[PDB]
Order: sequence, then C-alpha cells, then structure tokens
Amino acid sequence: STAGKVIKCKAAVLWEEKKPFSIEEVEVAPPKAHEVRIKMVATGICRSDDHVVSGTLVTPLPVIAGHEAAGIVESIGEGVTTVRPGDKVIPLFTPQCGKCRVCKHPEGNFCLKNDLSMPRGTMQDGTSRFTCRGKPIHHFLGTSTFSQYTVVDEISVAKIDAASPLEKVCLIACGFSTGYGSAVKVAKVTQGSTCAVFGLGGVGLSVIMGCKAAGAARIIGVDINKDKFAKAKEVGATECVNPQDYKKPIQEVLTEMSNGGVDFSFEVIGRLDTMVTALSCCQEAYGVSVIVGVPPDSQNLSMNPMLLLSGRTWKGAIFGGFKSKDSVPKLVADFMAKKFALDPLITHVLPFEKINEGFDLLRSGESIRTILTF
Amino acid sequence: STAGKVIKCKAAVLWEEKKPFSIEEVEVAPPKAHEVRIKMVATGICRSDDHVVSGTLVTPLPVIAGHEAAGIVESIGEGVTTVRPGDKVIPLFTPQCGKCRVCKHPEGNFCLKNDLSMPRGTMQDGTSRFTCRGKPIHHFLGTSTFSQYTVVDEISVAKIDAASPLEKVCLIACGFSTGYGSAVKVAKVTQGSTCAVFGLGGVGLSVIMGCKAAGAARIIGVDINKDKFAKAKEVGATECVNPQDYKKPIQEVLTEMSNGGVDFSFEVIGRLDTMVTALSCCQEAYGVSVIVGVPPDSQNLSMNPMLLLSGRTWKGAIFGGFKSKDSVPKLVADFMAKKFALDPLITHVLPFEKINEGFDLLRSGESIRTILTF
Ligand SMILES: NC(=O)c1ccc[n+]([C@@H]2O[C@H](COP(=O)([O-])OP(=O)([O-])OC[C@H]3O[C@@H](n4cnc5c(N)[nH+]cnc54)[C@H](O)[C@@H]3O)[C@@H](O)[C@H]2O)c1
Ligand SMILES: NC(=O)c1ccc[n+]([C@@H]2O[C@H](COP(=O)([O-])OP(=O)([O-])OC[C@H]3O[C@@H](n4cnc5c(N)[nH+]cnc54)[C@H](O)[C@@H]3O)[C@@H](O)[C@H]2O)c1
Ligand SMILES: OCc1c(F)c(F)c(F)c(F)c1F
Ligand SMILES: OCc1c(F)c(F)c(F)c(F)c1F
Ligand SMILES: [Zn+2]
Ligand SMILES: [Zn+2]
Ligand SMILES: [Zn+2]
Ligand SMILES: [Zn+2]
Repeated sequence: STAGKVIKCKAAVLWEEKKPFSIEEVEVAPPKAHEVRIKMVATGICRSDDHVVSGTLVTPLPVIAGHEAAGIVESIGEGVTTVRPGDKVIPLFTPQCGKCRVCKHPEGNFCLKNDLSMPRGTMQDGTSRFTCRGKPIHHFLGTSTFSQYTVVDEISVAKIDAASPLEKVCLIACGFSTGYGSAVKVAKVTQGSTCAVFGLGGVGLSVIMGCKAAGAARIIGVDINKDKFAKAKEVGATECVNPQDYKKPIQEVLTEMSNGGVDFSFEVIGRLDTMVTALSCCQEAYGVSVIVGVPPDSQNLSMNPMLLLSGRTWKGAIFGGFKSKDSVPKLVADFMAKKFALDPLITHVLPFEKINEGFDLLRSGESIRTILTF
Repeated sequence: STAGKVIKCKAAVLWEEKKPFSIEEVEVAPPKAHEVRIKMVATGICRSDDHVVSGTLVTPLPVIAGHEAAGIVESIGEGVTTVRPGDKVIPLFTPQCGKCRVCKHPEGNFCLKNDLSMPRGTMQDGTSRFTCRGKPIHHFLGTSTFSQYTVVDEISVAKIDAASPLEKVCLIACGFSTGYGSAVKVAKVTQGSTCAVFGLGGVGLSVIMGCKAAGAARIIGVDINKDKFAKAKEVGATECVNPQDYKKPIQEVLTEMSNGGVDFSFEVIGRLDTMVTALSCCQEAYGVSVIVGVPPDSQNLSMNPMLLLSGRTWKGAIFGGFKSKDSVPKLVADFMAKKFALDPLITHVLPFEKINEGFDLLRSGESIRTILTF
C-alpha cells in the first residue's frame, strides 16, 4: 500500500527557465484534508507549458508543470466526497470551488481560487506536496501533471467515466475543451456564419471543431505554417490563408474575403499583434473576437477604441468558458457518445520519459498534441 | 411656396476649429431624389458637437454641425415615401438604409452608409446642399441640425408622432437614446446587478436611467465634477464617487466597493485612460464594459489583454445600439406614454441665436443639455 505514505516517484522538474525538464525522483507527500493524490496515466503537451519554459508565462520555479492530463486516484484525504481511490479523474487547472461569486454566476468560470492570476505555485493551503533533492518544488495551476503522482485540491479534480480512454480524454483537460468552448460557449458561433481562426495548433483546431459543430458556413484558418492547413481542413476549415503570402495586412485580406468582415474571429496563438488583427477582421458593427492565446508576461497591446465604438465585441476566456468540475465529466461522456473526435489532435504518442522530445516536436512546428504516457 | 426653391436662412457655420460658431445666412438647396428638407424646431448641444470644435472629432470644415434635433418637413424630393411635408421628424445621425449587411443583421445598427467612420461631410451623393458667402459648406453626419433648414437623405430621417413635443424629443436623436440603449440593449444590464457609470453628462445620466430601468441594485456614478452628483442620484445613482478624492486609482476603489468588480461598466466621457479604467473595474471573469465616449482622433489606447483573457467582455456602440429609423419613432411613442423622462436632462433653454452661450454652458460644466429653439 501507498496510502498515508510518502511516494517516491519519477517526475519532470523544471529547475529554471529555458532549460530542459529534468526527469528524476521526487517525493510526493500524502494528501491532507480535502486533497487527492493521483497516479497519472497520460498528459498532453500544451503550448502553455512551453510558455513556462520560455518565460512567456511567469510562475514560481522550480516547478512540476503540466496541466492537461488524466489519471487514477491513489488515495484521498479526510473529507473528500467527490472522488474515491480507483476513480478515473481529470485535474482541473481552473478550479471550481462552487462557493465564490464567479462559481455562483451563470456565465463565470474563472474561479477565484485559481492559481493563474497571481501564481503562488502551491496547494490551496499555501504549501507544496513535492520535494526533490531535499528542496521544495512548486505546483503549477494546482495540477502539476508532469509526474507519475500528483496531489491536487478537491476543487481541482473531476471524476470521469470509468471506461474513458485516458490517453485520449486527457485533451479534455485543456486544449480540446478550451477551443471547442471558445467557439460554442464564449463566442456562441451561429449557424451560417463566417469565422476566422488565428493559429492552427491543438487549440485552434478545437476552435474549428466548435465552429463547425455550431454550423458555421465558412471557417477560415490563418497560420504562418502552411503545414498546419491540411489538418485544419480535415476538421472543418473551408479555406486557409498564410499572412506571409500577401502584400496587404491579413485583417484587410480577411475583410475582403468575408465581404466586409467576419462574424466571429479567434486569436489562438498568443501574440499582441494577432489579437489586434483578429479584432479588426471581425465586422465592425456586429463582429465578435475572442482572445484564447496567452500573451507574453506584462506586455500591453495598443489599439484604436473606434474598433469597439462601432459595435464590435472583444472578449477572452480561460478553458473555453466551461465551469470546470461540472463540465469535464459531461465532455468525457459526450466523447464516449461520439459527439466529437479527439484523434485529429493527436499526432505523437511518447513515453513520459521522452517529455523533452515532445517539447522539441511542438517547438519545431511538427506536432499538434503529443500525448505522454506514464 | 418654397418647394423646389433655394431657401436663404440662418445657420451656425463653423469656419475654423477652436472658434465660435458664426450665425449667418446660408443658402439651402432644394432636396434631390430621396432627400428631405426640414425646418428645424429644436436642437440639443451634445458633447460630440463640441468635439468638432475642439478637433477631438475630425470632420471636414467649414461645416454646419448639429446632430441631436427635431423638426418639420418643408419638402420632399422625388421618390421619398417615408415622410411627407408637415410631418414631425428626427434626423438620424446613424442612418438606416435597410439594405446593407448591417441593417439586415438582428444586432447591427452601424449602417454602412454612415458618415462617422471616415467623414466626408456630404450628402449620400458626395455633394453639399449648403452655400455660405458663395462657398460650399460641409454637412455633419448627414444631419447638420445647426441651421433653420437642413437637407437630409431619406435613410437619415424618421417620421415621429404628430403630437410630439419637439423641444423635448430632440434628445431622442442622440443623448437619451445613446445612453439608455447602451444600458438596456448593448450591455443588457440585469436585475440586481451593480453598474458603474463614468461621466455624468447627458449621456451618462441616460445610461443611469437605463440601468435603473433594467433593475440594477447599485449604480455608482463617477465624475471629477461633484456638481454632477445630485442629478445623477435623482435619476437613479445609488452613490457617486470623484476619483480626485482618492489616493488609489478609481478602478481599485470600485473593485473594493463592489466586493470584487462591477457587473457592468460604461465609459461615457471620451478618454483613453477611463476606457481602460472602466474595463478594469468590471469583474474579471464575467464583467461587461461598454465604451460610449468618443476618443480623440487617431489615438490608440494601451491595455493588458489579460484583462480579457480572464473572461471580461469589452464592447462599444453608436446610438445605444438602436437601429435608428425603426427605433426613434418607438422611443418617441414610449416617451409620450411616460415610459421614461427627458426633463432631467434639460438644464437650460436658449434661442438658436444664443448657440455660443450654449456651448459656453457645456464647457464650463454648468449644463447637461441646453435645448436651442429656432
Ligand atoms: N485560454 C485558454 O484557456 C488557453 C488554453 C490552452 C491554450 N492557450 C493558449 O493558446 C495558444 C495556442 O495553444 P496551442 O494550440 O497549444 O499552441 P500551438 O500548437 O503552438 O499553436 C499555435 C499556432 O500558431 C501559429 N502561429 C504562430 N505565429 C503566428 C502568426 N503570426 N500568425 C498566424 N499563426 C501563427 C503556429 O504556427 C501554430 O500552429 C497558446 O498561447 C496557449 O498558451 C490558452
Ligand atoms: N456612442 C455614441 O453614440 C455617443 C452619443 C453621444 C455622445 N457620445 C460621447 O459621449 C461622451 C459624453 O457625452 P455628453 O454626456 O454629451 O458629455 P458631457 O456632458 O461632457 O459629459 C461628460 C462628463 O465626463 C466628466 N469627466 C470628464 N473627465 C472625467 C474624468 N477624467 N473622470 C470622470 N469624469 C470625467 C465631465 O465632468 C462630464 O460631466 C462624449 O465623448 C460624446 O462625444 C457618444
Ligand atoms: O493552457 C491553459 C493556460 C492558460 F490559458 C493560461 F492563461 C495560463 F496562464 C496557463 F498557465 C495555462 F496553462
Ligand atoms: O454624439 C454622437 C456621435 C458619435 F457617437 C460619434 F462617434 C461621432 F463621431 C459623432 F460625430 C457623434 F456626433
Ligand atoms: Zn469558485
Ligand atoms: Zn493548456
Ligand atoms: Zn444600412
Ligand atoms: Zn451626440
């Protein structure tokens, strides 16, 4: 048995920015009250994890990163009621405490217990469950999925279907749900509409999926890497454009293509310039633009507010707007019921030990999602 | 008797920025096909007219400004079907052509025939109906209401109730409808919500009226002129704050006052800094901020897109989001049935000949709306 005992296990520790992960032994404390310790099964590599490496996202280091995963409960702390040992679970990088003003709001999902806004890199109680070479190691978003075992707060875990294939449904933990929800929930894409999707990675592809599910008539994929276009068309893009092919700015191109601007645009990259471009390419009176990409830390964009005064709507969201604990189990049920596909997002499957190789595939442009298997 | 003939009449001509209006004779050509010539009865002084004088808003000069007015049709050009001589009418500074993609859209109002985005200062046909000292004079927003007679395109005029009091309902041509609609239509303020309204002039007071009509529980007025607070409370503000009273930035003050951010905020001034402050003070996960104020020409704001990524919605609108020709007659009918009040906005009445005094009253801080009578 491991319950109630420290587990020594393998994890990918990030000791400093812009270096490879170090795959080594860590100690994982048992769960305290209202905590859950999880044996990981599969985790995706999301660009947001790479942002921690690159310094685009600032979070305390050293850290066990990883936030897009699924596993099996090994043990529960006192007072846990929502999962039990042996349950398949998804860690929730956006918690759902159920008690804060946001959780109580019909349209809110960015629970005030989150560790995104002002990251502490700890459990809810302000401490860590991880040590490595005698040193405390920070958590990431209350999840820390790049480890054979993690400990998460109860509000940051959802029980999912016991028959779920974890090597697929781990994508519901971030990139699928984010993109899909950004389209169907946050933008509320309409039937017959024209959409523009900037960035054709795992998240942007999931946005296309959502736009197609919502009945859009046209879905224009935008990426500087034309190798991304074939898969974008496979999941619903009607046209793809590479800004580098044009002498004019792509907002002008998109405005012309859509005979005066698109209905819905999505920024799914993380650049200030493409956030402004994506807003501009939506129709000036009734267009909607949704920011999904994560921009570099502490940088402001510049824009002309006449873009909004004419009638545009500009919004952003975390995790597709989904209230995380309510939504994740239903998303996995819907996957099980064949309501959407995840295989189109999965280009590589590697052992966890090849995490660095997985990141190199992302950075080179060659992968969509690599799934790491423990 | 005047039908088909040039009319000589008095108008307020703006020959140069930052100068008084010149009340002097102009020649008003008869209406061409699908044009309407109107004898003005009353016009308000909106801060946007002052923006033309100050160069905040750039439109070709020399110009006959004025856009918040009502009058009586003197004559119609060939092919006009929607008004007749003797009808009471409101010129529509936002046209409604009824044929463009925006007019056809359920939520659009910024008709593509507008002369706001890239002002030409002409009729729809690219020419002017005004001569002064033998020189052609620009129109403004297709309305040019600072004249005893104007000529407007048919798509820029609405027939209103024959029993309407024109010296009141002129405010439905801009400031009331803009503010009221910004709350009820654009923001869609909810019952029991907390609102913050930046700027307590005629438009911001009309925002407050709309928030109260929508059932808001708290409506916090924000103005640097505390003399504006009493009227704001009369029309529904539950409390008023002056940023100059506080050591801390007002977005922090309002976030504290609202126990974590407001539901709905409105920028009703026209400053880049308050547009960003108003966004920031709405709750980060589900707040909505509406830009109403007109920014200084060609200037960009700077903001951190994390404010949107967490879940905020940022939007703007012209004319409260109302489809102008459909909505203005209904608003007049509702006013006649006492569904809202206009007198709280009217602080001063002057003859048209005293237009400069009316602008002095606005610039000093003393007035909300001065109504000029022809
Ligand atoms: N809001 C959320 O909750 C949330 C969730 C998941 C991911 N993200 C962010 O979403 C973004 C996309 O994530 P991902 O899909 O995993 O990343 P990704 O797989 O790197 O995809 C990004 C795509 O953008 C393309 N691209 C790069 N620069 C440009 C450009 N200038 N113009 C057009 N295309 C360009 C690039 O070729 C790539 O295909 C990242 O910034 C993530 O951090 C946010
Ligand atoms: N979107 C539209 O369709 C539309 C329609 C009508 C008016 N407008 C614009 O809306 C704005 C307000 O018009 P109005 O009500 O006629 O003008 P107004 O009467 O000048 O009211 C503006 C108020 O803002 C206050 N103010 C100025 N600076 C600050 C500050 N830093 N912080 C807080 N309050 C401040 C000021 O004291 C005044 O009471 C102007 O920019 C107009 O051009 C837009
Ligand atoms: O990919 C999801 C994701 C985000 F959307 C963030 F905004 C963020 F800060 C982060 F760390 C993250 F993982
Ligand atoms: O006050 C209404 C109003 C506006 F909202 C503008 F954006 C504008 F350019 C203008 F000239 C105007 F009069
Ligand atoms: Zn919560
Ligand atoms: Zn992610
Ligand atoms: Zn139109
Ligand atoms: Zn106005």
